[PDB]
Amino acid sequence: SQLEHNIGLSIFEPVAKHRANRIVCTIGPSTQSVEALKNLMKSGMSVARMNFSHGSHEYHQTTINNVRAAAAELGLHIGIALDTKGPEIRTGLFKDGEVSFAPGDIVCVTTDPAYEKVGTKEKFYIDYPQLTNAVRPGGSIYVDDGVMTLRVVSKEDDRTLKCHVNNHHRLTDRRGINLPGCEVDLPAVSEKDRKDLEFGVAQGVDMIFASFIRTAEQVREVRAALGEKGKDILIISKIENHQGVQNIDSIIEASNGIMVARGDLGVEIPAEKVCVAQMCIISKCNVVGKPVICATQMLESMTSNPRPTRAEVSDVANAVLNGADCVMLSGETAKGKYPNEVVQYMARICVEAQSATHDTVMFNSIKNLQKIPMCPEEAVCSSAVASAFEVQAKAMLVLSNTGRSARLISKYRPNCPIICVTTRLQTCRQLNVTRSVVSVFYDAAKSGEDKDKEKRVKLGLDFAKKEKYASTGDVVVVVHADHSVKGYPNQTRLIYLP
Amino acid sequence: SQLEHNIGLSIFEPVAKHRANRIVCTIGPSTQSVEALKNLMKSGMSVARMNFSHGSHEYHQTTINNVRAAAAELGLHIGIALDTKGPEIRTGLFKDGEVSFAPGDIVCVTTDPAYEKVGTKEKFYIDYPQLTNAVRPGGSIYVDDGVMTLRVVSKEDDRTLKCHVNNHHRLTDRRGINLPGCEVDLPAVSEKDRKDLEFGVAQGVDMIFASFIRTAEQVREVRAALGEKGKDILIISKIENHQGVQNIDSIIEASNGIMVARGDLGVEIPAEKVCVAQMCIISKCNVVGKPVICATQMLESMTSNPRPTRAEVSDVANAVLNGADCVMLSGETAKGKYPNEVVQYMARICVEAQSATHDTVMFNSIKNLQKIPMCPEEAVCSSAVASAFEVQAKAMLVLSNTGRSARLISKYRPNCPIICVTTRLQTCRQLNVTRSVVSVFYDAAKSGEDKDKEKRVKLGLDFAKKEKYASTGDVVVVVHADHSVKGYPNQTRLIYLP
Amino acid sequence: SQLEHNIGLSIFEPVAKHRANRIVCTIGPSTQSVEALKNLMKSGMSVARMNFSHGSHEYHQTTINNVRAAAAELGLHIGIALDTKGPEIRTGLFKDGEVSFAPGDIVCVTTDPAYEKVGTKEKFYIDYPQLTNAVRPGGSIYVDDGVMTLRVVSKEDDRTLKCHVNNHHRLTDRRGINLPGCEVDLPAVSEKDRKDLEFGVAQGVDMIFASFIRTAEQVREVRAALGEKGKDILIISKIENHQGVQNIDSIIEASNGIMVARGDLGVEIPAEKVCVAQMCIISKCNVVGKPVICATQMLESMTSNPRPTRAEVSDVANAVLNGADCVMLSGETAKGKYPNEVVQYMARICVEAQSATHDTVMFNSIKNLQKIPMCPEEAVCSSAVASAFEVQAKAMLVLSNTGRSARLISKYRPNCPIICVTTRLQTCRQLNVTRSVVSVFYDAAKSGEDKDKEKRVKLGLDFAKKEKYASTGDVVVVVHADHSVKGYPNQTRLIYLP
Amino acid sequence: SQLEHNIGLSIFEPVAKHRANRIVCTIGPSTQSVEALKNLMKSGMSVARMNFSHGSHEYHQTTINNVRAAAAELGLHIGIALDTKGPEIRTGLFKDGEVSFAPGDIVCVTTDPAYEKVGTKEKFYIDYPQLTNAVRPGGSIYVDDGVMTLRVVSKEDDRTLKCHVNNHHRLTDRRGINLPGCEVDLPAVSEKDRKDLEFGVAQGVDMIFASFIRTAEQVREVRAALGEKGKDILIISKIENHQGVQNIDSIIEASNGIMVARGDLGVEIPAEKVCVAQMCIISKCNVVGKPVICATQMLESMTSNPRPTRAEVSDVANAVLNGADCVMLSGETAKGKYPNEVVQYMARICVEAQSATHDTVMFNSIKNLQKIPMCPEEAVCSSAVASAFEVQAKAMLVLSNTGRSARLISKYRPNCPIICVTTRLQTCRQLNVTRSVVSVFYDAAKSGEDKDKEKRVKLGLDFAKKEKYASTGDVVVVVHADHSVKGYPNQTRLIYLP
Ligand SMILES: O=P(O)(O)OC[C@H]1O[C@@](CO)(OP(=O)(O)O)[C@@H](O)[C@@H]1O
Ligand SMILES: O=P(O)(O)OC[C@H]1O[C@@](CO)(OP(=O)(O)O)[C@@H](O)[C@@H]1O
Ligand SMILES: [K+]
Ligand SMILES: [K+]
Ligand SMILES: [K+]
Ligand SMILES: [K+]
Ligand SMILES: [Mg+2]
Ligand SMILES: [Mg+2]
Ligand SMILES: [Mg+2]
Ligand SMILES: [Mg+2]
Repeated sequence: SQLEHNIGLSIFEPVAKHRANRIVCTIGPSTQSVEALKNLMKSGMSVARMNFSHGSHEYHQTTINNVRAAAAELGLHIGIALDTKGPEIRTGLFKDGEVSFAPGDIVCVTTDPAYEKVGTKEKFYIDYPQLTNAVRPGGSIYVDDGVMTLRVVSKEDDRTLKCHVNNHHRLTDRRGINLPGCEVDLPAVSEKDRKDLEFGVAQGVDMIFASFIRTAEQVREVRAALGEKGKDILIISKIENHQGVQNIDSIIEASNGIMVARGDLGVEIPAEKVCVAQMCIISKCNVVGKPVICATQMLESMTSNPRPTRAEVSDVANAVLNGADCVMLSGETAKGKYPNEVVQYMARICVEAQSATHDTVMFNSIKNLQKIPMCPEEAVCSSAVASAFEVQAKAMLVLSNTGRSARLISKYRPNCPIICVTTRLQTCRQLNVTRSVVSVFYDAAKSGEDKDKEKRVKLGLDFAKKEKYASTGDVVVVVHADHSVKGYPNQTRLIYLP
Repeated sequence: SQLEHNIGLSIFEPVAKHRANRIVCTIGPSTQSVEALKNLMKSGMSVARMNFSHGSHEYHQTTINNVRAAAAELGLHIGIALDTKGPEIRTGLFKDGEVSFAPGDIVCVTTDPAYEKVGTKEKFYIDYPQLTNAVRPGGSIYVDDGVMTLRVVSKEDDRTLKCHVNNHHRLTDRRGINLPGCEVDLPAVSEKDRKDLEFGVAQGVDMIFASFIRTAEQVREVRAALGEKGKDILIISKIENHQGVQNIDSIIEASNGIMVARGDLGVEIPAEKVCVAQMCIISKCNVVGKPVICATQMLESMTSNPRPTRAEVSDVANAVLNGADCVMLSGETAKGKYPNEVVQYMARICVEAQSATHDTVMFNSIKNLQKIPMCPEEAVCSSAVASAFEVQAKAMLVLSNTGRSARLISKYRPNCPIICVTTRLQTCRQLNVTRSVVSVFYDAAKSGEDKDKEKRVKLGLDFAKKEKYASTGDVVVVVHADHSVKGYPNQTRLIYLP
Repeated sequence: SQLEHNIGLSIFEPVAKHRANRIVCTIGPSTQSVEALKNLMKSGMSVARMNFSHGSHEYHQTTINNVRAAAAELGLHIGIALDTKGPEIRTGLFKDGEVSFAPGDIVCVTTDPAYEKVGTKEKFYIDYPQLTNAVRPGGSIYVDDGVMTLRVVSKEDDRTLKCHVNNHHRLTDRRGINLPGCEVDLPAVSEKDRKDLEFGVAQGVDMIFASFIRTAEQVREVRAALGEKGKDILIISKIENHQGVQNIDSIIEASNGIMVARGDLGVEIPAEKVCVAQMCIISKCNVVGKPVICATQMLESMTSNPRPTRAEVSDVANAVLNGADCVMLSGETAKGKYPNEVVQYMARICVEAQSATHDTVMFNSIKNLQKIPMCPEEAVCSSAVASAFEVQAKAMLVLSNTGRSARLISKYRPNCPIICVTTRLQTCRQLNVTRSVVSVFYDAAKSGEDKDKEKRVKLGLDFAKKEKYASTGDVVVVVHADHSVKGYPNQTRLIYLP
Repeated sequence: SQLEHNIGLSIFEPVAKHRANRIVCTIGPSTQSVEALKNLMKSGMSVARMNFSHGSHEYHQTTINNVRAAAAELGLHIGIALDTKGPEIRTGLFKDGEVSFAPGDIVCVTTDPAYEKVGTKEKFYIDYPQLTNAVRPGGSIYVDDGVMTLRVVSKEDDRTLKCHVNNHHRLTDRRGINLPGCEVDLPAVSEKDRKDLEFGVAQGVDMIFASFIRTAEQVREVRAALGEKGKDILIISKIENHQGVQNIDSIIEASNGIMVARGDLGVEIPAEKVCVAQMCIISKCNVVGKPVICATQMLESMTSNPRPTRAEVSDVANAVLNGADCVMLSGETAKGKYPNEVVQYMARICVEAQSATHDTVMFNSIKNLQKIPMCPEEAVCSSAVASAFEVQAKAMLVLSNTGRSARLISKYRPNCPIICVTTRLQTCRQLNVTRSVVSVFYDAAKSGEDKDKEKRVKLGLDFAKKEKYASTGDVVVVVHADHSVKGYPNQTRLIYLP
């Protein structure tokens, strides 16, 4: 039982030497330089997130170029993620850059763009033109991470609502607006999003973090916007409203993976329900073996402080225990004072949680929920993980070209690294969102077809030695096809390192 | 499996009506007035914590008086806890009252009291005489609640260590010292702590939260200081350093309950290991059936902000899922801007976590770790809880004078309220740290001795109906003694409410 | 696991002192005398079976009278069971008392009663008048425990079939006939059966063993034949054909209990399938808590030998491990040379199997299959058994008037005796088919109403002492109602023997 | 749970097509002819047992020759087992060649060889010199295969016990003696046994069933007698008394396999304890993965009767459910009237029991008791079986030259056939005692060394198709070494049949 496992835990034992979970960092002013990015990589960053809520294409081009230069210097494969603006709603600007409200202040909010730059305490702009269709008298408008609420007193006209301010707040330029419980009808892919996604494809990004995904059909709209040239780019659907949570099964089935986007989610639904959504979404992703990312305010106070709070450490550890492949940083790295330190903390917390995880509970719970008969490659991958447990293997090695076989091994949650030898650089980069996987690139154009697998297996066993995963005489579990079969792995071998 | 449980969770279903977990609030300038306390109680405070690290006896007397007046006004039984200052190691003073250090600075730290009042960049005093035995070259000394760290380079003589400063910091007079991982030998009760415990006994406090408990012998020393007149006051031992963690079994044995005191703990041991200590300590307390409180920075940002961060919500939910009876607020209620709202959030999060808990998993895991044969009262209590699950009882009812039988039922983690009819007001107050229990006072001097239990059972069943735990025709599981057994309950009955 | 349990088994440990399983003995020439019956009772007989396939009412009256006299002498409550003839088919008599057949012998079998007494190798009688409707050319007639088969060559006329003998056999008077795979349409209650059952009621038998039960509706026909005066007599349905096995669920629901009647069953279905039927039927009875009896050839060779074969010992042990309440003897006691010894062997084997049974596997497997919410009396009885395990109780004590509460405790398979204090002698007798139960009669007409349960509880605790189940200072789990509730037990107490 | 499994069984569903368990038949006058042996083989005999307790070398040579001629005619590989006479204690002779005893008779038993030829009612000889050390006053001596029992009253001098006769019996010359529960010290190999083992080695028998193995040292003595030329012959140790049971772990360790020799065992230990020994020994053999045979009186009544009793059917089914690889026939085939029919019944019962077995329960229970880390070949074999369950493979295929890898796969109890391609005919014959395995011989002298395994794999897959284990498009799990590893299999593959 979990209780019996817990009472045997020790703070005095050595922790795992090899970190299984992965860290996604948002790039901004703190971290955009090649130097900064190198230090982030050294600190533990596996994926660079570009937040296309802000910044021009030129700004994000700099991010892309600098990430690639930093990664090339260090010899790493680092994923690059494009996080869409999506159907965001924001206020306009304010006369002065700031305005302050007390409870009972009556304020008009207008969709009329004449007011965009000249917001005051009496009247200001919101950039959602169908506002007065979406929110009725008696309804509420959440402003600025849901910190301030307005009650809609009346509809003055088609462009204007008269509102009652519920609480003290200092409102600044371009804050987020949420309208939970309203019929908000904005596209998953705006014209702006479409241009962003075409930019991502042109520049060869590895994955999209698609904002406010509500339905499977919206996932398909993102995939269509990516086009023929973008068909291998991962779509990670961000779940950040009620309808996304409701439609989670069909969204998971359509997507390559999921982000629990807790910022918007915890304004769209009652903040205390986010914990239940998180547990449920992560476990549903684990069961089907798709990567899942926990996001938002995980180490928030380290934006200004050199150490995290006790709740923040707990939050990161528990996301890992819940079963998340990745954990994410936003403002902590984009604009924080301690971007290297926050990533180093997050990496130490991941490792402690990984080391406090029962070896085989996930393996058995996940396997017990699969339909029998399995496909042969899934019978091979699940039984390979079982054999790694039985022999206490220090590493597994899998040949994967698309990533599929590495993700299938990772699904069964081994307690050792999964070295993936792959023939595609993009697979190297995309496998950064999958727990345990460490990628090695085999250039088949340069080195030959390797039909009998020997070159790639040697490359991975040499990597295992070099990286100090294992040494001579250790057993490694090696998964790939035999000499005939094409398209999937049908074979598992146990090999002693030479 | 936990995985299978998680994938079946819904954010859409109604949550439990009756909150099982309990909230400890620290009282301070935000909360000391009778009116503030009434609001805190309405918001969900069960125990008022006085932090005797600060404030005079006169200040805390006001808290005591105000808590009792507020509780009497609302007809509630509210626990009052005295949290001791405890032992401390501090620096001496510094010339000009401040000194600034930079990384790489080499500083001698001395236990020679000649240097107590004249610390410089070169050399300063620490008031712990065993320092050069406690910490070895290569070890660390932390200064100012962990903010500056020194590495010990060498021992110069039996009173002097040469140290390497790790980071920029400015020290002022008499800053706190922690010796992480080191065996420190300081009395359990200071002369200050004695006067404070004498005050607590005289004023009739319900429990002591005893700081920095390192051994079972220290618990016994606190117990001896409380003396004959304080023999019924609970001792809740605060685990704050590696010794407390290492000696946890014997400490739990000597104590009435445990606090996981994460503030000091996460300075004494690596911050990332606090999660592991927490899980281990909570589960150990569950297994023996003693109350355990999770403390410190749970909803910290609500000191200033009207909503918590996403990490904070998850910290509270996970402390409840871990198995904690109580969660605690410190500066959030003592000095924060939103003391009622923070308690209300904490209550709503507890309820969500409770509603997400698998009914019978804790019950079974706890029961499976008990030594067989049980004592008769524990067999009775554990089988009473089993019967509550089998019939879907809406409440249980137990007669307990000392609290012991109520805690024994709570140990088995029913999913319904445990109504405890007691003949002692202090037992009502003390049972506030125990999950699920709601107390009703039976005045035996007023109503008679009730040898056949019937008056007390009637009071309990009337209370269940009035407080809307159950109505006519519902089953309640009722635990007490038969007509001849004394000293413990040997009987369980299923009764339909008339 | 069972495997892990098995490898820990020892032949060198003491066995259980108190036998839980019960033995049903068939009475005949070996055992009908008062003396013989006393020795059978001393040896371990709990139920005397009268086989109404043979013998007149006067013969069976002698059995009834002699059982009662023997039981009165020894102060025992012994059940008396009436096992119906039912829809049996038999041959007639043969010229000489015997005839011998070789394979290929052509023989006519006739329904014409003119041939009843004068059977020869050429032609003989079968007492089923619709024979030539039931079995077609190409069909098979099984004769004499299915030892000899005839292929039906042709229908000579409405009274006569011409048959081909398949194997060597010596046929004697009045052997059984089976027609598996035929539509045989005989009543569950013939006119003969009706008179037998009215005799059973008039003479106060405890239970009917109803032969060849095919459907629930047939169980209801037996209950109707028993009439107003027979409404409390147990009906134990014997499962001995294909259709009985098919309809097992509805038959179990209609009956008080089941016998796996393996003699006919293993001719009606392929003999090797009987093992599967047995396991399935016994487990289905366990799940609903109705008594189940394993019958036929369990110790067959002891009919003539003073020791059983290795297969026979195994058979008895495995019936007990399968979960059977009772095991039965037929010819072994009815007509055997060693009736006392065979019962003594059967009792020793029962005890060894009981002692090799994992304490709690049955309890947990049975409980896990029950629907929640339970009725209160079933929550009480199941949790009482759990408390007996937790305290290692040496006995349980239940007040039961109908038997229902004793059977409900026995359903959960405690490892200690269940002392049942009952107000009806017939309940004492009927509880002999329920595992673990030992009955004590409380005569309420003589001793008083005992509303507060104290007289009956004292009677049972005194019995526990006298019979050496427990002694002073041992804990007993005592189940009955509190002072108000009527109709079922709502209370469990743990009591130390005074 | 087993309970839940049982309630879902149906007698109506089709049974397994391929029988997993194996049948050992004793050869005698009923079965010795080539034609009788061919029929036995067609009926399901896998191993022919020669009982060297009777018959000359010339007699057993005929069996050997006839078994080989019959097997060659049918193209089968049939194991030949030599079952030793073993050690024995006997009485001396009696005057007039017989003496009759009655209960209460007092008889002196002596180890003084003066009395060897002149035993009387007063005094007779037993040929075991340590008798007065082995058995103590109050102990028992059994005479004539347990039929008469004496209680030892007192020791008269160092060679004489005074005994009390318990039952009527007539002794003739040199009857067997058993000393139940007593430590007996007799050589493992008699001078007779030596000549018999020499004959077995010279004639090329596949296994020895070694009688009355009491210790591991005795197994080693048998192994040493077989010598260099018999080093590949299996030793199956027969457990026949309490010493064998007590020392079972070390005996299993020294042996190739175990027989539960229930005839002698149930004379040496109480008959009712044989069930407990059987379960324990079978499970212990399963856990280490060595073959275990259940023996003696399994279908005894079929010596004379054309159908078995109900107890006999259940004994066979339960030996299979217990986990036995093999079941054995003795007098049923050696001297019975229905040798083919008894083997055919035994096969049909095995198949029913197999079909009633929960697929994966044995697999999981066995795997969970193995010490971790496993050796690589055992991880490979156990994960191969796991993959067979996950894909519902219809067969497995293993290359094994010694038999070791085939036994290792069988240890994990797949539900399908295990095709073993071997390069040794003796390995084909020896694998007949191992559940599920069907052997095919690869002639490496004829077809080549097959370093890359391809010829052997082809032979195995062609065999699967031809014997209708699997057809085109079915998955088969294939276990052997990769192209460089020698000494053991390190590789498993899932292959679709072409
Ligand atoms: O790229 P994915 O879908 O993971 O499939 C990879 C698998 O396919 C195979 C066989 O086709 O690749 P490869 O041809 O590159 O050797 C296996 O060896 C390998 O394990
Ligand atoms: O006869 P059954 O149906 O078992 O019911 C017996 C139960 O009913 C009660 C209460 O009605 O009997 P009683 O009145 O004889 O005391 C319980 O005490 C007893 O356990
Ligand atoms: K965004
Ligand atoms: K304090
Ligand atoms: K009958
Ligand atoms: K022999
Ligand atoms: Mg968002
Ligand atoms: Mg502290
Ligand atoms: Mg019958
Ligand atoms: Mg023998």
